[PDB]
Amino acid sequence: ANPCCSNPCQNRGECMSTGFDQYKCDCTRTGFYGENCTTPEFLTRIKLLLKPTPNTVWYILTHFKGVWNIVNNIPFLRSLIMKYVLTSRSYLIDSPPTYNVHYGYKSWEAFSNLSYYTRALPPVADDCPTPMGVKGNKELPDSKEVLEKVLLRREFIPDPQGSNMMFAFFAQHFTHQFFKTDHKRGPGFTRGLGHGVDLNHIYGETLDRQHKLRLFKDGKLKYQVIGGEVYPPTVKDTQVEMIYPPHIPENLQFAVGQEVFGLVPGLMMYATIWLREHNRVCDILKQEHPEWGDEQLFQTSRLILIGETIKIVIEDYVQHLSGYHFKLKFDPELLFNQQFQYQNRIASEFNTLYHWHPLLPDTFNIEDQEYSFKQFLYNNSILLEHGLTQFVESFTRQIAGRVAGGRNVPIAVQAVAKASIDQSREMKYQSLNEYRKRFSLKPYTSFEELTGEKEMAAELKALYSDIDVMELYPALLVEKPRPDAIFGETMVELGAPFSLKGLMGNPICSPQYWKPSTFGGEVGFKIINTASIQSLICNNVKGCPFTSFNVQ
Amino acid sequence: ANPCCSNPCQNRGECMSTGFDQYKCDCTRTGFYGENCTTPEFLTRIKLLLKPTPNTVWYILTHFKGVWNIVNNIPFLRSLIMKYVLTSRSYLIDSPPTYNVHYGYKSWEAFSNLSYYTRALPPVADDCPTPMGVKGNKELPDSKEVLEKVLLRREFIPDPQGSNMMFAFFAQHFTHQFFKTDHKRGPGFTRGLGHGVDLNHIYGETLDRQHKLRLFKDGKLKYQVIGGEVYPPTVKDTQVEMIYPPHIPENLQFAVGQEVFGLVPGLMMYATIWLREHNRVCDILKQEHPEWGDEQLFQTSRLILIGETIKIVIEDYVQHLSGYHFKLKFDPELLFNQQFQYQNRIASEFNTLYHWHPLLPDTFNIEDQEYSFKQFLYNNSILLEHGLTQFVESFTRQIAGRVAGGRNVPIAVQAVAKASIDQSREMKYQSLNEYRKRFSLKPYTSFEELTGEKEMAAELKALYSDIDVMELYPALLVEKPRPDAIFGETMVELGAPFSLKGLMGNPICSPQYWKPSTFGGEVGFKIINTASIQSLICNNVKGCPFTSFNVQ
Ligand SMILES: *[C@@H]1O[C@H](CO)[C@@H](O[C@@H]2O[C@H](CO)[C@@H](O)[C@H](O)[C@H]2NC(C)=O)[C@H](O)[C@H]1NC(C)=O
Ligand SMILES: *[C@@H]1O[C@H](CO)[C@@H](O[C@@H]2O[C@H](CO)[C@@H](O)[C@H](O)[C@H]2NC(C)=O)[C@H](O)[C@H]1NC(C)=O
Ligand SMILES: Cc1ccc(Nc2c(F)cccc2Cl)c(CC(=O)O)c1
Ligand SMILES: Cc1ccc(Nc2c(F)cccc2Cl)c(CC(=O)O)c1
Ligand SMILES: *[C@@H]1O[C@H](CO)[C@@H](O)[C@H](O)[C@H]1NC(C)=O
Ligand SMILES: *[C@@H]1O[C@H](CO)[C@@H](O)[C@H](O)[C@H]1NC(C)=O
Ligand SMILES: *[C@@H]1O[C@H](CO)[C@@H](O)[C@H](O)[C@H]1NC(C)=O
Ligand SMILES: *[C@@H]1O[C@H](CO)[C@@H](O)[C@H](O)[C@H]1NC(C)=O
Repeated sequence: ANPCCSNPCQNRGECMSTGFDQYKCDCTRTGFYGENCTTPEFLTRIKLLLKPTPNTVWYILTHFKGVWNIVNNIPFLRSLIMKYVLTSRSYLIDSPPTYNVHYGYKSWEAFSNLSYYTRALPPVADDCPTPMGVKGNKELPDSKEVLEKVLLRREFIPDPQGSNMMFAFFAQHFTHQFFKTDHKRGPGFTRGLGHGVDLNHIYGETLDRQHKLRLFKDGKLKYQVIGGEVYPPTVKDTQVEMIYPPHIPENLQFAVGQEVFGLVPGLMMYATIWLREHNRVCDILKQEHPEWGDEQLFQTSRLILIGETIKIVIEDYVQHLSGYHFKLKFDPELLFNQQFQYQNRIASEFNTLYHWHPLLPDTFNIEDQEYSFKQFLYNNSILLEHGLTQFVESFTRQIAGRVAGGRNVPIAVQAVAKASIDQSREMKYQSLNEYRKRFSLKPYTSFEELTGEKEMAAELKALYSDIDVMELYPALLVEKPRPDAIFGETMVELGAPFSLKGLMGNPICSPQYWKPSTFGGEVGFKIINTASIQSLICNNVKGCPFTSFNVQ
Repeated sequence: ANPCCSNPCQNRGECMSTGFDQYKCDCTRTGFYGENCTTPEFLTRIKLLLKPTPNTVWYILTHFKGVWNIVNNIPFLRSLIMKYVLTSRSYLIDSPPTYNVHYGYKSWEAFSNLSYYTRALPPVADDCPTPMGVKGNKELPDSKEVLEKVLLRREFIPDPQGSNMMFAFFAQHFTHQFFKTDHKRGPGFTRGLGHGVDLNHIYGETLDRQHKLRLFKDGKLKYQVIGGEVYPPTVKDTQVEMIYPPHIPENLQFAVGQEVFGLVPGLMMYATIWLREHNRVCDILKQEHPEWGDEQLFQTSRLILIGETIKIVIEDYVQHLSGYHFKLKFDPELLFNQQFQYQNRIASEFNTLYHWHPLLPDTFNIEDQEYSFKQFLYNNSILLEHGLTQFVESFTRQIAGRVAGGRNVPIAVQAVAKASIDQSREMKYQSLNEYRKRFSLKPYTSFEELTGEKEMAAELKALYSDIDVMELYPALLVEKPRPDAIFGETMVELGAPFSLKGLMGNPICSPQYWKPSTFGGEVGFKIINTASIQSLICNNVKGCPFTSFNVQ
């Protein structure tokens, strides 16, 4: 019924109904005009020829390594390029946010209600004839069939980029502070009202939860010592609610910021490391400020660990998966002379892109042991058995699975991979090509172009019939990977804008926050600016084991 | 004890303790250096000579009326000047926000907790020897003595700018959507979690309250017809909670967005006007969009009334009290090529500046009646008796009191004016001169310089002894007024940055929102851009009575 169901407006134009069977496109500041905003203005036509393809920019950044060696050592030039990286990506994000799962039009409810994930593209109207709008059949192909044919893992396909389990669990740990779906309300809702990197997975979402976790001495968080090693406190000691099976002994019920981090020892490993990092920073700040109280020591340490997290994510984590030879740089000053909104709203699609199920291995290999999913889940006894040192060394060695390329989703999490499909449909997501156009990508003309091969493409064509009906999430996992890369084009070109906007949109990156006094002086400021995944492990894990996000 | 108690850092430098009796100033991006950030850099020294005094800029804007007549009709030039107005003011505001009543240092608690008013200046630390830091005596002068000597009204002093009661009640009505002190928590807390112009005083703060107020037909709000006139619904009919004395008849207990607007008929008058405006806009939008449902009609009308509100505040309301001959302009496009944060956090100080107690008259003169405070309070029967038309005509005629100049606080509200003083001390406000310096003003060197006279100045000197101890709030009401103006310099130079930042910081002023489709097309967009305090009254009040923010 809705005349906008066909998504007629192009180039980020906005569609509005002007009757029961008529519409109008708002071409304001899109650079285009005409009925569907497809006729480019003069300046627009120029940029279309100048601006390079994303597979060209990716090529430049991931090749000419000898040239980048020169550029990386020229601070002026390095800053110039990183500046362009930050600005060009964040331009794709609406800020302040617009739509959510319940509003395909702008409204104060959509803006003000922080319980929603926001949406980069509006939901398909409920009164639309087809799930994608007007194209396709009355119902999308069976999600179980999509899963089994092109998603489920036959043989384990390792990541050619060499991403290890330190990378895998970091991603899971890091993103679970702003991906906290409120399953009581629905998949389009979140419990992470900070909508960013606030480290609530360490300190707790609520003030009540934070105080139960705090020692209230020297700004530190509560902890316990087991075998001479520092571990998180227990549920019994702090009364913070955690998610554990009833058969789990209460001395193994560790209490941390995020309630689900008891799920896997890999998450509990990072929770422990970050816990130690907080208290380490407390000691350092106390050395500098003996006149400071517990409260200021805590708050300043939290701001410092936020800085470290963003530092590490940009210069280690993102640096790895991007495959760039350009040396990425966390420098908030790069945006001080730029137009930039220091705010963020977590997008539903960003959460969907981050469903990296194929990343998981078939077994979790710690030391000489090889644990199954059943043995690994909710089993912190494994962590106490081997220790953090053995955990880091083992996870540094074990490679992770390739995400793009198809058929690499471990069958142990098939219900989870199917939920992504189902829930994406439940949230009325628009098609793959709609999202590609939204982020300046050309639509795929065939399933073969999408997969880069023949077999899976044929399988998908039997299911979806039309390429313009192809869903976003399963397309990410079967997409033709970039040359020896872990991802396809869609994953990176869509995800980077959400990521960098979330990282740089943090208030500590703003000019009034980004100064030594915010972090207790130059000493605390230096902790942020010299942070790395290696130094994080070195300072907090016994023996200072070598670590990295790739296998050696 | 705290080495920062003397507020040693100048030019918005930040003070940090480096020991029990030592400090360090963070001079980052202040334009100054040295121990106290008092030594100007070269570029800074230039601007100091170039940049004009606020009492000179005010002079230019409020004089040379013949010249402004030419400028106002040159769209390029008018836009250029309004641009500078918006940018130069908003630069004084920290955005994202920093301090609150409980944090004199930056912290994630201070940033993330929206229940706090933010603070333009940090509170004086609790372990400071004197209430202002180090200067003055152990305790500030008795607030009752300050009140009775230089604040309380002897003879009614009318506003020379001709501000009427339409202005007074507009101010009270308008500001009570973001000044909603949570008295359960303390004076530094707020219930207005939107921290801006969201019109929650019309639509309710919570979703539960909004749905009780809505008709769920044609996007409209519930209403009742009394004597052929449209008035708000009752508490009994809608079950929304309002604040009323137990003796108030339930047919007179009107239910509106703000729970306190039953307090005075002046507020209920505006609540009724805006209620009618929402339903009027619903009719217009329904005419254009018969295919729209109740929800979209409601949401779009709300965004439109938000636009009208900002439009009226800038071009009628602010236009009046500013005294400018320059024609102010609400144009979000003026900031599209500028650096600006589309966000806002309501400052405690802005609330304190807005305690315009001297504005109130001695009686509320409606038609041929003259009501006392006792008769006027909680008496909506007055509103039904005379009607909206008579209210508008009467309030347009009745002049309001001068705010600056001293001794004009009506004794009927002395308990409220005393509370303003006491709560300011409770929230540990810094001195008047500290806040003047914060907003680029020179400190007052004497009480005579502050008041511009002799008698009140002597009174204050006996109470405060030192000018550097003089409090902010009572200083506003006794300050030497600008020539034939309602305010002194401090009130305007401090308030204008808070005001304009809140208005333009609204998400509908952002480039992604500021387009016709957001407001249902050009017809709705036109409503915002042609809104005025007169058109608001003309469209919604029978007879289209003349109205204005000044007496005729
Ligand atoms: C914002 O800060 C206020 C003040 O600290 C918090 O209110 C306190 O909440 C605790 C519960 O954890 C109560 O025991 C205190 O009595 C409250 N104090 C006051 C003054 O009300 C509030 O919880 C914080 N809000 C958020 C969202 O964290
Ligand atoms: C944000 O939106 C959600 C969804 O509309 C609101 O949750 C609803 O709240 C009402 C109460 O007013 C309940 O009757 C519904 O069952 C809730 N729905 C869901 C899906 O949870 C929520 O209240 C909104 N948040 C705010 C702060 O207004
Ligand atoms: C779904 C997704 C997409 C891209 C990235 N990172 C990334 C990338 F893979 C290439 C260039 C820049 C960035 Cl920020 C990430 C990881 C991250 O930035 O948090 C996730
Ligand atoms: C305490 C206070 C100070 C200044 C103003 N308005 C105002 C003014 F009085 C002069 C110049 C610009 C502006 Cl925005 C106002 C009114 C307002 O904008 O809400 C209140
Ligand atoms: C705009 O799009 C509609 C539907 O997508 C199409 O039928 C029409 O031809 C288009 N108009 C143009 C391209 O001018
Ligand atoms: C948990 O891990 C330990 C190894 O430390 C193993 O012995 C035990 O069987 C595991 N528990 C389950 C339920 O698999
Ligand atoms: C800085 O301020 C302190 C206290 O206000 C003062 O004692 C000191 O002399 C100042 N230092 C300067 C102005 O260099
Ligand atoms: C309320 O106003 C009416 C006039 O409409 C007046 O007669 C009455 O006395 C007032 N009520 C009180 C309690 O003063």
